[PDB]
Amino acid sequence: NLAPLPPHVPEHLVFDFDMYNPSNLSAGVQEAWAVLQESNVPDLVWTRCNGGHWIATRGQLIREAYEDYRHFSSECPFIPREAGEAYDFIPTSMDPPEQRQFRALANQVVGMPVVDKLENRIQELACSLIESLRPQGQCNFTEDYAEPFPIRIFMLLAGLPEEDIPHLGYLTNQMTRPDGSMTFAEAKEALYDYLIPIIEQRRQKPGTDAISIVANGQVNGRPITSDEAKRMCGLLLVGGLDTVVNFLSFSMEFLAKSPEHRQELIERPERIPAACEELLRRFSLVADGRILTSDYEFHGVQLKKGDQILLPQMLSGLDERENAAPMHVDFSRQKVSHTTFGHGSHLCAGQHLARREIIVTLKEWLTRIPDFSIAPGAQIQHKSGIVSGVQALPLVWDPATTKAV
Ligand code: HEM
Ligand SMILES: CC1(C)[C@@H]2CC[C@@]1(C)C(=O)C2
Ligand SMILES: [K+]
Ligand SMILES: [K+]
Repeated sequence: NLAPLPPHVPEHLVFDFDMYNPSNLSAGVQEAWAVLQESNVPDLVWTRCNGGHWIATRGQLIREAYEDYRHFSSECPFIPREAGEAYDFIPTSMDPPEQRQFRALANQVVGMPVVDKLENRIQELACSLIESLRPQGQCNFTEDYAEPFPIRIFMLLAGLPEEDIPHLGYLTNQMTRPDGSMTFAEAKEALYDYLIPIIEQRRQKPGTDAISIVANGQVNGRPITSDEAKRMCGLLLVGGLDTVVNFLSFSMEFLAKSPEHRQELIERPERIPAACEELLRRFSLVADGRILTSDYEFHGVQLKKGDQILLPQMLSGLDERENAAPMHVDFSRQKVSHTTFGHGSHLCAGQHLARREIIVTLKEWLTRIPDFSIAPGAQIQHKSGIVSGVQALPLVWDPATTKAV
């Protein structure tokens, strides 16, 4: 299902990669995307899939483009174009300098200070979920930990009821890995109709939750509007429910297959942060992009005003030009080069929360359940989109080899 090749695109640059269903998905999603970095593929290519768009395949190009917001605007950051145009989240649908005052407020609510605020709840919940699973000797990790652990901490941070998780998660999934059951526009308006009354309630009677803080915050000297508060809160939801949730499954799938990597962390837990970095590199999972604000020649390639370009955050750290043996997980890498949390002005505002959830998960899981594996004969299926994911991760273990703390 290819869109007609636009007249300005040389055919030697054509490579029909489908970011929502890559040909090589069975081998793993990161492997499926890494075909873009084989010798037969140029640095910057055009796919006719999903409406037609560019893809930069090298970390150097991806970083350069994310840095140069003048040519590569965030106004339409999603593929396909209908999704990008509908996408109005704050601050991600804005360029500098407009982005600035909204970013400060985002950081107030999901940045470092809030991690330090919630540290104990994060630790408490991980221990609680894991201890509860430990004597079963089995679990479906996606639904049993990967989802409830980060999502409940986010609902806690946002003061929203856990009753709304299955609903919210669904709409959020629709914006990252669409079912086809609803357009991006449908999903957004569903999420907005959920948020709107809550925000109004909380502008009238301010709480201490993230939503109250955003909705009563200040930008450009004035009160934030109800619409703006909604557009920021919408993004916070997506980040809360469809990032770390997916990442945790990739990591745990890997660890289920590598006993030596597990023991490495169990014996020297001070290496856990560096290991988190490496896993974030190897199992990077995000791919959005930008839109050309004008005709622009970029590394020898003529880009036209209005062209969309996908700038896969996932690819930079997999680029062999940035990391030798990129598909190998190596906790001792002197430098873990990646752009897993993005690059430029829109660098992830929630990355400290994310790292915290990852590091707590690694430590607390391996403490109690050091020895586990994927269920016998189970086939693990990855899914691809703006944020990549795992359909299910059946794990098994002998409870005799586990340990309560
Ligand atoms: C493994 C976990 C995560 C990954 C890989 C990730 C990745 C990213 C990336 C690549 C961007 C930049 C998008 C762009 O440049 O267009 C971004 C932005 C953002 N993310 Fe994260 N994210 C994660 C977790 C979270 C969490 C838990 C939150 C909490 C709500 C969050 C909140 C945000 C916000 C608010 C922005 C916008 C910052 C701005 O536009 O100035 N993220 N994220
Ligand atoms: C691309 C992202 C990972 C980043 C945070 C959530 C996400 C889906 C966005 O809309 C911005
Ligand atoms: K390439
Ligand atoms: K838009």
